[PDB]
Amino acid sequence: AAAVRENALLSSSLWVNVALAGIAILVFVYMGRTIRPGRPRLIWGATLMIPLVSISSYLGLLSGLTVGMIEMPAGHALAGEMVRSQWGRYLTWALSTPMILLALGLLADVDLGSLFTVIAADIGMCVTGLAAAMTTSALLFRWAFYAISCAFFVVVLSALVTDWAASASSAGTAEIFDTLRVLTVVLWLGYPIVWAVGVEGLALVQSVGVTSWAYSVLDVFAKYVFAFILLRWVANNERTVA
Amino acid sequence: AAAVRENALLSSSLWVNVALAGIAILVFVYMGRTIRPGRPRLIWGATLMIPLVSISSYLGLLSGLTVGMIEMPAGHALAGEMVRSQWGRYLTWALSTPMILLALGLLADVDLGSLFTVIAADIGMCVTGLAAAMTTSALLFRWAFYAISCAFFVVVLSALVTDWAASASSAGTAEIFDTLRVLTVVLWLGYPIVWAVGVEGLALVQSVGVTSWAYSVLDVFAKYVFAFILLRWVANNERTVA
Amino acid sequence: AAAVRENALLSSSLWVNVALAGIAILVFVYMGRTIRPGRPRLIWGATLMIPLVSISSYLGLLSGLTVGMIEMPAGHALAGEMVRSQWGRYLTWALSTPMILLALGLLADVDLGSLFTVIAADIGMCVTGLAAAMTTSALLFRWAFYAISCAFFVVVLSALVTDWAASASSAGTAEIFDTLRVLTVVLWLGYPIVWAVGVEGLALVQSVGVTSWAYSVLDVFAKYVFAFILLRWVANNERTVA
Ligand SMILES: *C/C=C(C)/C=C/C=C(C)/C=C/C1=C(C)CCCC1(C)C
Ligand SMILES: *C/C=C(C)/C=C/C=C(C)/C=C/C1=C(C)CCCC1(C)C
Ligand SMILES: *C/C=C(C)/C=C/C=C(C)/C=C/C1=C(C)CCCC1(C)C
Ligand SMILES: CCCCCCCCO[C@@H]1O[C@H](CO)[C@@H](O)[C@H](O)[C@H]1O
Ligand SMILES: CCCCCCCCO[C@@H]1O[C@H](CO)[C@@H](O)[C@H](O)[C@H]1O
Ligand SMILES: CCCCCCCCO[C@@H]1O[C@H](CO)[C@@H](O)[C@H](O)[C@H]1O
Ligand SMILES: [Cl-]
Ligand SMILES: [Cl-]
Ligand SMILES: [Cl-]
Repeated sequence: AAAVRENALLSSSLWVNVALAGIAILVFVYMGRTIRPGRPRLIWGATLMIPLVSISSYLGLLSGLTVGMIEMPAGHALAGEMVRSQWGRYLTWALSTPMILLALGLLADVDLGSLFTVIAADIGMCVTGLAAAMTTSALLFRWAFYAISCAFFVVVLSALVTDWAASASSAGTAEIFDTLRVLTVVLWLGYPIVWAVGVEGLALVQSVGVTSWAYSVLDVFAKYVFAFILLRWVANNERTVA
Repeated sequence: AAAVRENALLSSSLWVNVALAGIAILVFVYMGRTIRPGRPRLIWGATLMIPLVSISSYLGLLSGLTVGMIEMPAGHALAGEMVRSQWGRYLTWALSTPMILLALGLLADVDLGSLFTVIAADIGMCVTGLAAAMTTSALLFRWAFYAISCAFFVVVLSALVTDWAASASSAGTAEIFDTLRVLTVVLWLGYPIVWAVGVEGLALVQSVGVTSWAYSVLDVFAKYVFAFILLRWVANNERTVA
Repeated sequence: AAAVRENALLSSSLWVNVALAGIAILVFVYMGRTIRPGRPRLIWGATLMIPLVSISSYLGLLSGLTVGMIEMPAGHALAGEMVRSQWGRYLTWALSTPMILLALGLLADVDLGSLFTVIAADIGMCVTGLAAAMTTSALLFRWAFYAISCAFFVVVLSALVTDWAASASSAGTAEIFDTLRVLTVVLWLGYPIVWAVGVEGLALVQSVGVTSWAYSVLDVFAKYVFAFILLRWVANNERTVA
């Protein structure tokens, strides 16, 4: 009907990324066999962690381990209903987005003070997003947590468009950093946009299947494709980095 | 009566810090507009994270997300009763007290070996404190976990009064470190004192409202005021740090 | 009978490590009184954290805090039954095995890029192992999570047998690193072997008592004895390290 249909959107959006993460793992391992030790191999190891965390996350959601029903508060578009929350996505973003930040930070050769603060701000972003999805008592707190999460996000992007970009400029990865950083701000902006537009925020799109697929498509560009671009440039520019 | 009264203590002690953390965020952002890039801006970014974690924590407790009832074991002063545990406080101390340690560690220019161990010992302190509050099976374990937590605390203070202080002495922040470190050991000693004296330990003070307010007052000095002192000295001593 | 017997295996395997961890703490503190500041004292502090995390973990399992019943999926050897899962072991490995990696990384003087990736891969190993034990919906996911965990394990061992070993060779701890790294790969291989052979995997050994004792014996060599060897060599080689 539309529950046949809704359950077919959900499972396919999970199984596709279990597949592509696994392939990405296999491709990145293959690519590491051609990379010289040093700062190259160190970026490769951090990058390989991105799809390994990702496949664990989708196995988490698929196995039911990291999914639950959350009752939506009054004034929510779906007030009084139990929607299935893919809260495992927030959990695993917490370990996967620092992996990305570690790769970008190694590439740009950022200072470690900056690295810790960004990864800390990034873990803040992820966790308050989880609080936003888990909050049932009042609609106000759901968006309060959303706004606070955006504040951490703003700290993460600010450090990239300034401090880390400056560091890549004096590390000789200035150009490749520009591309990944353009790619990071555009795709990462998609997630709070999917949150607001979709079932958990405004619920202008009410399918849990659809918003799940939106996240899954974002995961394709922000994890696997992003990672693939990084490694390819690295295997082609091993002097500039080491 | 006294439940009117008890619920008025609890909500005010949460809402006050949601307010002051938010103001502190606004004030620290304002203050960052005058700070030169380098080690100054890096201390500022770490410091700004302190009240952003704090407002998320109080929103967590206020929204009911991170509060539960814990049945107290036999021999507890309130044996057989369900007290409301603000366990969200332990959770968030785990992410906020490393922020403080990061700021103090950047300021003193500590070695990274020391930084990791302290933050690890500090996360140990926080987590076993949570275990102490969550344990229901026996009073012995509650204080066992308490004592172990104090052992991590002792590791954290030892590194500050020696290794990090020595590092600040050869970093030229020797004096400002002295003040913050005096301020840190005094206020941080308050938390295990509030734990023992209040409802969760000995329960010589049995109000959950009151012990919550005690923590909230400690949070005012150990997060916002502490942070405000750091930033002010930094905006006045930007050569010494960079 | 055999539940008298089974509950006697479980409690003794927990209480023995609460005892030996506590003794180990006392012995390592004593040993730190003779260690010179610098890279020596920094390895000592990281090492002391190993048994302090360990005693908290066993107090967690003993107090019932971090133990639950998991219903085993169809096709499991114990399909349809509730076995007691010592999931607290996975939780605490997550904070204790980075402590070990920190000590080995300080000793070998590894690069910080390598340190973060290994500790990240190691936390991945631990967490997906927990997912493996917690998964109830299907036997496939339990071993899927197992295989993914082994992939992180493989990343951790690879970095040790190459990158960190190379770093110890140019740090002068080349020899002591060889011994600890031989000791680490052998003992760490025991844990996924106990997982597969014991109640949670294949259940060729079905006692929860017995598999718990297997883990406890592994904890004796991989935490306390390992740590004791490190400190002894350090107190005897303080020039080579500093
Ligand atoms: C690979 C996964 C990535 C890069 C995920 C990024 C996720 C975010 C940038 C999430 C952002 C959110 C906000 C900024 C507001 C609150 C809701 C969130 C958590 C979706
Ligand atoms: C901003 C929040 C801060 C600085 C919190 C500090 C918390 C502590 C120092 C907690 C200490 C505790 C012990 C030492 C014993 C067990 C109970 C605790 C967790 C309250
Ligand atoms: C002190 C505790 C230590 C060193 C524990 C190490 C644990 C492991 C190496 C666990 C390995 C596992 C796998 C590789 C597969 C999945 C099951 C685990 C988590 C037992
Ligand atoms: C991007 C942030 C804009 C939204 C900020 C908070 C909006 C208040 O909340 C929203 O109000 C609407 C009223 O029916 C509902 O449709 C939504 O489900 C609800 O989340
Ligand atoms: C600062 C640590 C001192 C206390 C150590 C453990 C004390 C044992 O426990 C205490 O015993 C009392 C007996 O009624 C009770 O009032 C307390 O509620 C209980 O926690
Ligand atoms: C080391 C990994 C080898 C096992 C891989 C997955 C094995 C499938 O699973 C196993 O099948 C058996 C059939 O009865 C059962 O005895 C086990 O309990 C079950 O876990
Ligand atoms: Cl993820
Ligand atoms: Cl906090
Ligand atoms: Cl452990």
